[PDB]
Amino acid sequence: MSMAMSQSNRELVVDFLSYKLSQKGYSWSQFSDVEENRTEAPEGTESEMETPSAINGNPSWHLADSPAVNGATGHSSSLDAREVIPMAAVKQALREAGDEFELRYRRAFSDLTSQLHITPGTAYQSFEQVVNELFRDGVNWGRIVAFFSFGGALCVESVDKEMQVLVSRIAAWMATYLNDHLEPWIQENGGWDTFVELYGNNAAAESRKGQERLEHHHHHH
Repeated sequence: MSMAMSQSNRELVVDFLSYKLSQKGYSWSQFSDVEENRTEAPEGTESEMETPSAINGNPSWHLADSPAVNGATGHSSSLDAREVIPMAAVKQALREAGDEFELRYRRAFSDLTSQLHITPGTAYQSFEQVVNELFRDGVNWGRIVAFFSFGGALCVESVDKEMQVLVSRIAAWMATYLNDHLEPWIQENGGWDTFVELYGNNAAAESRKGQERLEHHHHHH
């Protein structure tokens, strides 16, 4: 029992909005939607300490003689985990999947965005309705990839002109809909791994092709 998927639904909704914003040049870090890490960066945690410059009664003693592990090495080096696999193949998988969605179809994203109109005021209300129709078929794999390019493009629709006041809210909507709706079906129908094997393609750049031509069927037969 060691599952959780903490940076698999949120980190993903933000990796798609940032990747798209890159095509335009904007950056996701430019906004952040947070408070400079920590509570709100109150200038009093690191790079300042709370000691004047001497205060006897503390000549850097703190023991300084631990048994290597535990005390020094432990808690800051021991414990081998590597942070497991947070996604990686899943991220690049959505990247190439976006190119396979902006070639045919045409409609679909134009209708969803038509029933929403992202702007100063909108929220997860209307976005939850249209998105509902998207997964109303049963959370299909093609419905998840299309849902990434739908909320993604909509995000750049506001940040494209320096209007991230609503782009952050867009990432929050896809986050609750990807962990409380697309997650249960993503595991009940295989898992983010199998889906990566479906569309998430590393970069074979071959696909049973890319080799001159060989012989469609012999010219002389």
